[PDB]
Amino acid sequence: VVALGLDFGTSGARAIACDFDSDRSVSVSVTFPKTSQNWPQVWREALWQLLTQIPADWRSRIERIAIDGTSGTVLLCDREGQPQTEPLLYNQACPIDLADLADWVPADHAALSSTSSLAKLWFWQQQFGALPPDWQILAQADWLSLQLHGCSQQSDYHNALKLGYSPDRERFSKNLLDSELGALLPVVHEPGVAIGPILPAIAQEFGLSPDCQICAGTTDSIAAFLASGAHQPGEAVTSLGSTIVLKLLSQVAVSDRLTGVYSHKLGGYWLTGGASNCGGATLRQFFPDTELESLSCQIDPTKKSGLDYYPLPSRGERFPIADPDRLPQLEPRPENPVQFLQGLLEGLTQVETLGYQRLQDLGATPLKRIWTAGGGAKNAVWQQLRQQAIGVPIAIAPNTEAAFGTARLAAFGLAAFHS
Ligand SMILES: Nc1ncnc2c1ncn2[C@@H]1O[C@H](COP(=O)(O)OP(=O)(O)NP(=O)(O)O)[C@@H](O)[C@H]1O
Repeated sequence: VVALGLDFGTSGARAIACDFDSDRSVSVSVTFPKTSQNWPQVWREALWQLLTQIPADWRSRIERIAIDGTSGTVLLCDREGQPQTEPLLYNQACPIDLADLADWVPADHAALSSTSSLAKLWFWQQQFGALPPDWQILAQADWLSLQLHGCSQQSDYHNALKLGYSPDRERFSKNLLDSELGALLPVVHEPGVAIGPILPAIAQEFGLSPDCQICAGTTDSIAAFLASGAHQPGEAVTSLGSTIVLKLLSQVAVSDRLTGVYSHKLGGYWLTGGASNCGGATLRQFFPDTELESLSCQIDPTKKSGLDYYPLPSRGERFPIADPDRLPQLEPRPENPVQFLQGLLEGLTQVETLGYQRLQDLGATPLKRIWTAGGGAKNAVWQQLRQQAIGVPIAIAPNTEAAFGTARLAAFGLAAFHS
């Protein structure tokens, strides 16, 4: 099958069209502006740009399309999907009383945060006073796929989670549904399932098959996990970027209030994980990348540095163990920078080790292996430290592009995530 994955991320958008029987693909990109007074227009026009940059040869063969977008980026729209106010982005928080939400979701639900879609919907309820029942709240992914299939009030259970959806019982609460916010809530499908065929006009315009299907979308983080291809419980993806982000495939849902850990449903499985404040930014505080390569190649990982660092960039850890007063420990400082770097790397290694072990201690399926992404993935000394301390096979993820994970989502859905 020839499938299209569309990735709308934090700084840009990428389209990856894949023929999965000949292992062939084309990838195009668009970079977002630094500022805009009409972000919906930016996104939509980026969509048309991406479609346009895909060769006519491919567009005619594409049978399924899916879209991932940033989590917590929502739009308030009329019944035709026309934005009625500025979007609230993923990074923006809302000044409200999370106790106003407790009667709508279970205790410690992931939607109980000032940056969640539900908090933003409530914020809009307060700001507008009363929201017209024919209106709708749509995640970025939702709104963009709506541009293709014309079916309003449609979302997926990845995006809908922080809007107050409960993927364990697969529903919004009756309280929330019967509230004044209920009428703006979307119908929630599984990521990957066909919502409807592409619009006739859109198909004509862009030389797409009028029989092409638009699927339910997902978030860019989950899409990144999908890029790896991991589908057995116990498999994980570690992102060694500016911050270390762990994602672990589990047979069981796990969560933790104080560390903010939660789980998304993923087929018959669950994707859990957590994000540390430690990461590559700490490394950046002492070495540029070139120095990281040159010095890391001088490290022998089979000899302990003697150093026991907690490589926070600044004060306060969020995961594996919450502690808003945790200070960076980088003492004592050896005079050899090779040894200092080794100490830092051992520290970050301990962060990943503790993180995964903690996820398991909360009930998650025991770790089977690690696929690695992000800036530190290529560092084989760091990788060695990690395999020593964790004790599972570790490799570089076969693919890490969110658009590719989304193309896989379009082509195969979540079928692989079942026993
Ligand atoms: N050889 C290396 N070994 C270890 N860390 C490295 C190396 N090269 C770069 N880094 C770190 O990689 C970090 C950048 O990670 P990168 O993933 O590319 O960016 P990002 O901001 O995290 N965006 P994302 O890819 O979504 O996580 C920087 O802080 C670098 O210090």
